Amino acid sequence: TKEQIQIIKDCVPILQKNGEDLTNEFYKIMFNDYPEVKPMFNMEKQISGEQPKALAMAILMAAKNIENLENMRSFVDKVAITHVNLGVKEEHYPIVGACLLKAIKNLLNPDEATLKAWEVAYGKIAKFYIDIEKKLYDK
Ligand code: HEM
Ligand SMILES: [C-]#N
Repeated sequence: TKEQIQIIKDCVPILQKNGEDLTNEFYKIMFNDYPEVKPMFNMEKQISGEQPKALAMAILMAAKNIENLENMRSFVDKVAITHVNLGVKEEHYPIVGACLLKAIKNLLNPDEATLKAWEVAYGKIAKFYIDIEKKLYDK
């Protein structure tokens, strides 16, 4: 519980320094393996680096608040509008997780404890987004 939290915090600086590189790799993997999701995204925003930076910043936001995701509620609330408007479903979250974890393995080449810590954190972060979005879809 505590060791895993610290590993996620330790990764904040890594993401501050090369987060965009991680997310560039994430979108490469996802668009290659799951081309069906590509049209949901604006390619202009990929080419400019804006969306890679935005995702990296959202991951940073989650890592910073990993002990209490409620402290990113006002942030996630806003991202949820984009996701719901574009038809992001609960079932897309495992796709993102698989591609993100692979990107992490590729670029950070972490130890198993770090990989495990991100697998766990992602599940929690995804659940936070899913639950807010579910309300939007149903409310
Ligand atoms: C926990 C995982 C995720 C995080 C942290 C995340 C974060 C973000 C952020 C910060 C944005 C920028 C838009 C805004 O701020 O309103 C965004 C946009 C978007 N997200 Fe996600 N997202 C996640 C999962 C997903 C999933 C599962 C999908 C489904 C394919 C997805 C599809 C999109 C699309 C299509 C956009 C619009 C991008 C564009 O305008 O080009 N995201 N996401
Ligand atoms: C969302 N990327």
